[PDB]
Amino acid sequence: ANPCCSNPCQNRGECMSTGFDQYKCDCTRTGFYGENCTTPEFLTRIKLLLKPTPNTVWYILTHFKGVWNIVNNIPFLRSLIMKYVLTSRSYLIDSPPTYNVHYGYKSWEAFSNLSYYTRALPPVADDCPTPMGVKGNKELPDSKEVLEKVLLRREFIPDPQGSNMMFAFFAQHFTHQFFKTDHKRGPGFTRGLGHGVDLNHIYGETLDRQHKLRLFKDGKLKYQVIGGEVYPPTVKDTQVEMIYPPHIPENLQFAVGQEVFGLVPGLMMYATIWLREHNRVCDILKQEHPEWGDEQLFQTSRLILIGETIKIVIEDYVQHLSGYHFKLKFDPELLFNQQFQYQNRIASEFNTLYHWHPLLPDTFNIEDQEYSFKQFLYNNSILLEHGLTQFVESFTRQIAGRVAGGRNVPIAVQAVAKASIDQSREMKYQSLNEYRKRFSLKPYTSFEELTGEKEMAAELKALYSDIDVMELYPALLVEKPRPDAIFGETMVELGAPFSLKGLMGNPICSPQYWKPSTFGGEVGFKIINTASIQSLICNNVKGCPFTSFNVQ
Amino acid sequence: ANPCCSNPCQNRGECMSTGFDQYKCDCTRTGFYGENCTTPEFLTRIKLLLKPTPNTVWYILTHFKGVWNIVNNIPFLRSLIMKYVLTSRSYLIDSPPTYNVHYGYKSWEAFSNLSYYTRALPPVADDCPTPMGVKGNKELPDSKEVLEKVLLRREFIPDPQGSNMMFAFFAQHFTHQFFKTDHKRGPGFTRGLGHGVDLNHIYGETLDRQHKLRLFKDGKLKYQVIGGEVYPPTVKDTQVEMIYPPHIPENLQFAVGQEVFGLVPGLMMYATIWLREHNRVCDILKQEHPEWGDEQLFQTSRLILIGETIKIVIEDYVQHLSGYHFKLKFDPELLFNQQFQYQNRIASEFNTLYHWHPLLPDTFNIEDQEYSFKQFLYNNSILLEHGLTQFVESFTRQIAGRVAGGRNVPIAVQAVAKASIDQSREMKYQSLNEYRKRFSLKPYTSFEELTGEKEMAAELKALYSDIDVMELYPALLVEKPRPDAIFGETMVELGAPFSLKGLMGNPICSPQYWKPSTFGGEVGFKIINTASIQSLICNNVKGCPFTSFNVQ
Ligand SMILES: *[C@@H]1O[C@H](CO)[C@@H](O[C@@H]2O[C@H](CO)[C@@H](O)[C@H](O)[C@H]2NC(C)=O)[C@H](O)[C@H]1NC(C)=O
Ligand SMILES: *[C@@H]1O[C@H](CO)[C@@H](O[C@@H]2O[C@H](CO)[C@@H](O)[C@H](O)[C@H]2NC(C)=O)[C@H](O)[C@H]1NC(C)=O
Ligand SMILES: Cc1ccc(Nc2c(F)cccc2Cl)c(CC(=O)O)c1
Ligand SMILES: Cc1ccc(Nc2c(F)cccc2Cl)c(CC(=O)O)c1
Ligand SMILES: *[C@@H]1O[C@H](CO)[C@@H](O)[C@H](O)[C@H]1NC(C)=O
Ligand SMILES: *[C@@H]1O[C@H](CO)[C@@H](O)[C@H](O)[C@H]1NC(C)=O
Ligand SMILES: *[C@@H]1O[C@H](CO)[C@@H](O)[C@H](O)[C@H]1NC(C)=O
Ligand SMILES: *[C@@H]1O[C@H](CO)[C@@H](O)[C@H](O)[C@H]1NC(C)=O
Repeated sequence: ANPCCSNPCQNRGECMSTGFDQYKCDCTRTGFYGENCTTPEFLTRIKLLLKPTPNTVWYILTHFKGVWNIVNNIPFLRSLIMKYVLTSRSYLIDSPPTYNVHYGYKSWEAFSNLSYYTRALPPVADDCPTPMGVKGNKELPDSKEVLEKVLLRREFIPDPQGSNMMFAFFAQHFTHQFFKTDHKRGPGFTRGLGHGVDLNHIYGETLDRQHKLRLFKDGKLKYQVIGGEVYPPTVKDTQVEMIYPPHIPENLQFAVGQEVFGLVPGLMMYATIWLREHNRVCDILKQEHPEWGDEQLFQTSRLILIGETIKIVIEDYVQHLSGYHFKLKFDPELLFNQQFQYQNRIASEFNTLYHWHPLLPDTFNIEDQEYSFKQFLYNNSILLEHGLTQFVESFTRQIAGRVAGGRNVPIAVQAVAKASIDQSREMKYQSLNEYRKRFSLKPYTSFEELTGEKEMAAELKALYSDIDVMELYPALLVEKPRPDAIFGETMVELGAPFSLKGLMGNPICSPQYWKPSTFGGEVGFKIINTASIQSLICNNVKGCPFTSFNVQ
Repeated sequence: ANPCCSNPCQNRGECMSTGFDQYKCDCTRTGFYGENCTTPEFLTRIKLLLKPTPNTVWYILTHFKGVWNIVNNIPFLRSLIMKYVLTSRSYLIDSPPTYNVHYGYKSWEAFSNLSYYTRALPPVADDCPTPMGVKGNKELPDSKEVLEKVLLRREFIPDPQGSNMMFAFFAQHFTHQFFKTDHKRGPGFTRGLGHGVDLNHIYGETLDRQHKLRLFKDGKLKYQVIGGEVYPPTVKDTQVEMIYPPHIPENLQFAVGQEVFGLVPGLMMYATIWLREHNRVCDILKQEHPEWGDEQLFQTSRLILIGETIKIVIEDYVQHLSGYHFKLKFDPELLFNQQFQYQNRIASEFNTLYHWHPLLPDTFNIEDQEYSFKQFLYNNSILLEHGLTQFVESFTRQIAGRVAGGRNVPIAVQAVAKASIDQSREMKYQSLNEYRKRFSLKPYTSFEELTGEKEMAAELKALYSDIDVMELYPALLVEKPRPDAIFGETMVELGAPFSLKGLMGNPICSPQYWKPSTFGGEVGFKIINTASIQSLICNNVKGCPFTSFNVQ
């Protein structure tokens, strides 16, 4: 019924109904005009020829390594390029946010209600004839069939980029502070009202939860010592609610910021490391400020660990998966002379892109042991058995699975991979090509172009019939990977804008926050600016084991 | 004890303790250096000579009326000047926000907790020897003595700018959507979690309250017809909670967005006007969009009334009290090529500046009646008796009191004016001169310089002894007024940055929102851009009575 169901407006134009069977496109500041905003203005036509393809920019950044060696050592030039990286990506994000799962039009409810994930593209109207709008059949192909044919893992396909389990669990740990779906309300809702990197997975979402976790001495968080090693406190000691099976002994019920981090020892490993990092920073700040109280020591340490997290994510984590030879740089000053909104709203699609199920291995290999999913889940006894040192060394060695390329989703999490499909449909997501156009990508003309091969493409064509009906999430996992890369084009070109906007949109990156006094002086400021995944492990894990996000 | 108690850092430098009796100033991006950030850099020294005094800029804007007549009709030039107005003011505001009543240092608690008013200046630390830091005596002068000597009204002093009661009640009505002190928590807390112009005083703060107020037909709000006139619904009919004395008849207990607007008929008058405006806009939008449902009609009308509100505040309301001959302009496009944060956090100080107690008259003169405070309070029967038309005509005629100049606080509200003083001390406000310096003003060197006279100045000197101890709030009401103006310099130079930042910081002023489709097309967009305090009254009040923010 809705005349906008066909998504007629192009180039980020906005569609509005002007009757029961008529519409109008708002071409304001899109650079285009005409009925569907497809006729480019003069300046627009120029940029279309100048601006390079994303597979060209990716090529430049991931090749000419000898040239980048020169550029990386020229601070002026390095800053110039990183500046362009930050600005060009964040331009794709609406800020302040617009739509959510319940509003395909702008409204104060959509803006003000922080319980929603926001949406980069509006939901398909409920009164639309087809799930994608007007194209396709009355119902999308069976999600179980999509899963089994092109998603489920036959043989384990390792990541050619060499991403290890330190990378895998970091991603899971890091993103679970702003991906906290409120399953009581629905998949389009979140419990992470900070909508960013606030480290609530360490300190707790609520003030009540934070105080139960705090020692209230020297700004530190509560902890316990087991075998001479520092571990998180227990549920019994702090009364913070955690998610554990009833058969789990209460001395193994560790209490941390995020309630689900008891799920896997890999998450509990990072929770422990970050816990130690907080208290380490407390000691350092106390050395500098003996006149400071517990409260200021805590708050300043939290701001410092936020800085470290963003530092590490940009210069280690993102640096790895991007495959760039350009040396990425966390420098908030790069945006001080730029137009930039220091705010963020977590997008539903960003959460969907981050469903990296194929990343998981078939077994979790710690030391000489090889644990199954059943043995690994909710089993912190494994962590106490081997220790953090053995955990880091083992996870540094074990490679992770390739995400793009198809058929690499471990069958142990098939219900989870199917939920992504189902829930994406439940949230009325628009098609793959709609999202590609939204982020300046050309639509795929065939399933073969999408997969880069023949077999899976044929399988998908039997299911979806039309390429313009192809869903976003399963397309990410079967997409033709970039040359020896872990991802396809869609994953990176869509995800980077959400990521960098979330990282740089943090208030500590703003000019009034980004100064030594915010972090207790130059000493605390230096902790942020010299942070790395290696130094994080070195300072907090016994023996200072070598670590990295790739296998050696 | 705290080495920062003397507020040693100048030019918005930040003070940090480096020991029990030592400090360090963070001079980052202040334009100054040295121990106290008092030594100007070269570029800074230039601007100091170039940049004009606020009492000179005010002079230019409020004089040379013949010249402004030419400028106002040159769209390029008018836009250029309004641009500078918006940018130069908003630069004084920290955005994202920093301090609150409980944090004199930056912290994630201070940033993330929206229940706090933010603070333009940090509170004086609790372990400071004197209430202002180090200067003055152990305790500030008795607030009752300050009140009775230089604040309380002897003879009614009318506003020379001709501000009427339409202005007074507009101010009270308008500001009570973001000044909603949570008295359960303390004076530094707020219930207005939107921290801006969201019109929650019309639509309710919570979703539960909004749905009780809505008709769920044609996007409209519930209403009742009394004597052929449209008035708000009752508490009994809608079950929304309002604040009323137990003796108030339930047919007179009107239910509106703000729970306190039953307090005075002046507020209920505006609540009724805006209620009618929402339903009027619903009719217009329904005419254009018969295919729209109740929800979209409601949401779009709300965004439109938000636009009208900002439009009226800038071009009628602010236009009046500013005294400018320059024609102010609400144009979000003026900031599209500028650096600006589309966000806002309501400052405690802005609330304190807005305690315009001297504005109130001695009686509320409606038609041929003259009501006392006792008769006027909680008496909506007055509103039904005379009607909206008579209210508008009467309030347009009745002049309001001068705010600056001293001794004009009506004794009927002395308990409220005393509370303003006491709560300011409770929230540990810094001195008047500290806040003047914060907003680029020179400190007052004497009480005579502050008041511009002799008698009140002597009174204050006996109470405060030192000018550097003089409090902010009572200083506003006794300050030497600008020539034939309602305010002194401090009130305007401090308030204008808070005001304009809140208005333009609204998400509908952002480039992604500021387009016709957001407001249902050009017809709705036109409503915002042609809104005025007169058109608001003309469209919604029978007879289209003349109205204005000044007496005729
Ligand atoms: C914002 O800060 C206020 C003040 O600290 C918090 O209110 C306190 O909440 C605790 C519960 O954890 C109560 O025991 C205190 O009595 C409250 N104090 C006051 C003054 O009300 C509030 O919880 C914080 N809000 C958020 C969202 O964290
Ligand atoms: C944000 O939106 C959600 C969804 O509309 C609101 O949750 C609803 O709240 C009402 C109460 O007013 C309940 O009757 C519904 O069952 C809730 N729905 C869901 C899906 O949870 C929520 O209240 C909104 N948040 C705010 C702060 O207004
Ligand atoms: C779904 C997704 C997409 C891209 C990235 N990172 C990334 C990338 F893979 C290439 C260039 C820049 C960035 Cl920020 C990430 C990881 C991250 O930035 O948090 C996730
Ligand atoms: C305490 C206070 C100070 C200044 C103003 N308005 C105002 C003014 F009085 C002069 C110049 C610009 C502006 Cl925005 C106002 C009114 C307002 O904008 O809400 C209140
Ligand atoms: C705009 O799009 C509609 C539907 O997508 C199409 O039928 C029409 O031809 C288009 N108009 C143009 C391209 O001018
Ligand atoms: C948990 O891990 C330990 C190894 O430390 C193993 O012995 C035990 O069987 C595991 N528990 C389950 C339920 O698999
Ligand atoms: C800085 O301020 C302190 C206290 O206000 C003062 O004692 C000191 O002399 C100042 N230092 C300067 C102005 O260099
Ligand atoms: C309320 O106003 C009416 C006039 O409409 C007046 O007669 C009455 O006395 C007032 N009520 C009180 C309690 O003063």
